[PDB]
Amino acid sequence: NRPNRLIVDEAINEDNSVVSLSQPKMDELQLFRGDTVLLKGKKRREAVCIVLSDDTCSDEKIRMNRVVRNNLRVRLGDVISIQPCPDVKYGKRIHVLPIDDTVEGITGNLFEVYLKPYFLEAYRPIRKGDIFLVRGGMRAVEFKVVETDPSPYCIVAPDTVIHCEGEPIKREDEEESLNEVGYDDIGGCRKQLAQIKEMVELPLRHPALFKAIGVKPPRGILLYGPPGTGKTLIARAVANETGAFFFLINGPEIMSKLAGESESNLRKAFEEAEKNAPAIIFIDELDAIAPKREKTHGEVERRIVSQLLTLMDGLKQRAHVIVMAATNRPNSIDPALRRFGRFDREVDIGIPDATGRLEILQIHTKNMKLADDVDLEQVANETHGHVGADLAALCSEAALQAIRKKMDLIDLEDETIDAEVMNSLAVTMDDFRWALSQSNPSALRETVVEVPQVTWEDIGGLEDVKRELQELVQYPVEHPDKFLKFGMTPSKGVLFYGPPGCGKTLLAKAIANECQANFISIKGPELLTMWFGESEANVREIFDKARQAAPCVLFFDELDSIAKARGGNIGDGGGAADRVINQILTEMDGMSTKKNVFIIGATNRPDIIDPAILRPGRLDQLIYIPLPDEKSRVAILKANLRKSPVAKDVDLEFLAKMTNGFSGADLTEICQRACKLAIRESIESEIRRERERQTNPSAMEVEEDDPVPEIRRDHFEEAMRFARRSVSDNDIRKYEMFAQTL
Amino acid sequence: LEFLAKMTNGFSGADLTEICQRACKLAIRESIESEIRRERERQTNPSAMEVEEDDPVPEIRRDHFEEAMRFARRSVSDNDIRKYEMFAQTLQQSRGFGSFRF
Repeated sequence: NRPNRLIVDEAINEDNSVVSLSQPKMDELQLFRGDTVLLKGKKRREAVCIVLSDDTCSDEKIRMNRVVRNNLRVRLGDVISIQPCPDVKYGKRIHVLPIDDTVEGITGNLFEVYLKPYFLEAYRPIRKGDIFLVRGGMRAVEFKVVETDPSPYCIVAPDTVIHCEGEPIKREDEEESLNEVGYDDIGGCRKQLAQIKEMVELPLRHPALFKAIGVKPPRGILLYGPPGTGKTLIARAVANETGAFFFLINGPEIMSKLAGESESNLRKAFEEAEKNAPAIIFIDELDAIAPKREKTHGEVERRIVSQLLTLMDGLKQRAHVIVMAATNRPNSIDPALRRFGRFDREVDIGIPDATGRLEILQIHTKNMKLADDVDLEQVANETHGHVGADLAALCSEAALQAIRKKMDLIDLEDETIDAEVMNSLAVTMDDFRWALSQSNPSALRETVVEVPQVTWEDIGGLEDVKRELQELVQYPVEHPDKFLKFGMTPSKGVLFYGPPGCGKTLLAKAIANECQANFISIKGPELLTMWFGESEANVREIFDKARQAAPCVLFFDELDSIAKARGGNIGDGGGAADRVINQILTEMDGMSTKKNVFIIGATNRPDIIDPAILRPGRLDQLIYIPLPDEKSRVAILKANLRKSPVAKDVDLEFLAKMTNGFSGADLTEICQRACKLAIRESIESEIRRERERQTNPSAMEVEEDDPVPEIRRDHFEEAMRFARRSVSDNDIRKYEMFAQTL
Repeated sequence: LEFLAKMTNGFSGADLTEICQRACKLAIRESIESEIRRERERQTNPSAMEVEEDDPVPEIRRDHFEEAMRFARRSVSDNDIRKYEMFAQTLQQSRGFGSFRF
């Protein structure tokens, strides 16, 4: 049909019960008097109402009726097109079971009252499955059979009221049992849900495609990744919408112990579905029944893993009843992915973003009145990194806490809890936010959903550094043909100068967060001075890490520290040192050439770390990402003092000019020392004042928040005099000249 | 290429590869997609030029290559390698014999 969807408005006819059949229904199709436009529904649902229509009188282009829309569960503006439907059955005689809920709670014989209105004025034709309006229960009747041995399509007479099974339906049929909190815009991931639906359909509705492709031994979908979340309970509202098949209900599996019988029934179900068309019934307690090499180091867990491998390698692509995401424990999942079915493909899982939080908030608002002016954008922003079951659970808890607080503050609510009082005392957006802050998501941290050690603005300046990072991001995505016709991409590796704590790791993390990347923030003497021998060992470890986490920007900062100047040319130690140096040269001369392995080293001198790479020998282009020069030490000290207690007169420019030779963290140490000295002075003054007050009730008091509530400029100058400047002026000029001449 | 060969004067093959890589990097950096498209950045026009530039090599002229070469070393120890090859050749000549065909 059409690729752009629309929404269907209300019916043109004012009366909802007047659902006039369209002229096209009787024109394109031979719509007789006893049949109307048969509406297709979800999970193999179909309903047609016998109503006489006059196409020659008035062809009203009205929309669907409200009752018809509710019964058929027709989407708003769905493309009403006739396509091949191979999942429709037929029958001869059926038993029209009455509603069990209407029988209970009715005074006297409810069957006599039900049959009184069933024969005449029942609003139901002569067929099985007709729902009738009942008083009480406040629930819908829509049940899906996971695997029914019999068929669901058969005609039934209305004059014979057949007895039901006697079991009332307590569960809310319209809703879904699983995915209670794990609900996002498309159920977590649109791509993953689409892939699951396609696997469920094509393997069950297009067996010819599988036969021509020849993948018979393929199991199906056994996903991982989203383990432990409400994605563990993501079976319903995705399979409930997809529905379930019939036949081959289950094995007996009733011994309550099932030592080897659990494996026997599992193998039988795996083999039975390979030649049948049963539904993919999600395994209840899938991790519990199948330890999957996670529970015990004995035989049960390994046996579970092996049985999972056999089932994934022993089931055809017809049912694929495999738990996804959290199938087994995340640490040791079942071998259903290790065997056929997920051994070559991953799951397109959507990350927890503000979209999932907003969808959960919308679902909650539809379910209950959160607030009159609930800031769902604020809720989504506060739980942007946490979306899914955690976000919905936290929002529900916050709303419940806010509503409870509002009800308690409104009155005692111990004699007559007014429904208007509770609904009006909605969970205020501020109150809900406060309760959510008091609450927590399932994840240990909501900020752990991104890779960001430092903000892009936290790294002061970095103008040419950010320029180089953006160029690397773009020319590889913008103009990759420009690089290809131009040859190869530029070499990596920066050489910073000055003191340590230059922010190279911080700037790299800032860029990676701005690039939504997990930069491999490498340490110092952790690649060259490798602990497993020569530098080649750590180089290969980093290569494997970058290949498994591409792009993992191997931020091998502090090349001067990376070398660590091992030395020791005596006996076998000299051999080890020479091997380490040669391995470092080899890694710098060919390594994992992907994942943007940029090593922003520290350049204490021209030969302090790898003079050959410092010369244009190893690096064809020693691309040092220049940063804009700022008094970032002054700004950092200002932020720290704001975090502490220094105010009033602060000759920050007058003092920072004395030692301008800083590398961000260089002057921060002096600031920290001055802050510590000021805090010690304040504590001493407080102790002296307390002693004076103890000696005499009115002797002394506290001057301010600190003995020096302003900047302890005297203490700062005293610390500076006790310490020394970072470098001399002649040495600084020589270093600047050396950097410029290169 | 003839001018490049004449300027090479039998420069080192590794040095030649390094010079080629340096010229390639200079061209890639000097690329209009890396320069002009960023320059306008779709402010009033998508790129600083209405039409794209040529291949990055065009036109990294003899100036860019000469600048790279002045930056390039190409400084193989001619005396040492010459002595090594000469010693090997002298040994090989001392190793050879006549035809000795009956």
